[PDB]
Amino acid sequence: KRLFKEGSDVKAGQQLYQIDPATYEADYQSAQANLASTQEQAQRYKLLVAD
Amino acid sequence: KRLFKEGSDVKAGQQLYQIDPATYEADYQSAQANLASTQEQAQRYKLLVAD
Repeated sequence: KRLFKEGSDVKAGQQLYQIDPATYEADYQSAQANLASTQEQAQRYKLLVAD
Repeated sequence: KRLFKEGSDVKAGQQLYQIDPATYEADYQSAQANLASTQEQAQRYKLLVAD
């Protein structure tokens, strides 16, 4: 979408366009899934070397 | 060996006979090997449940 009227007044910080976030939003959620996983994995292993 | 003279005088605690000790000495060393093993195994696991 192009959410602004050609010739109008916009405020700095105002969304002017919207790029299809479909995949980006997808990769991001994907990434976080992975991190959530590995993070735990690590935190656990950090106590195993300890012993 | 039967280390005493038939008809002699013996003192309490005096060895009178000697049973062949080869395997006994062997089973004993064997046993100790095992213990040394399991013991460690346990002592370690005792700190793992702790965490």
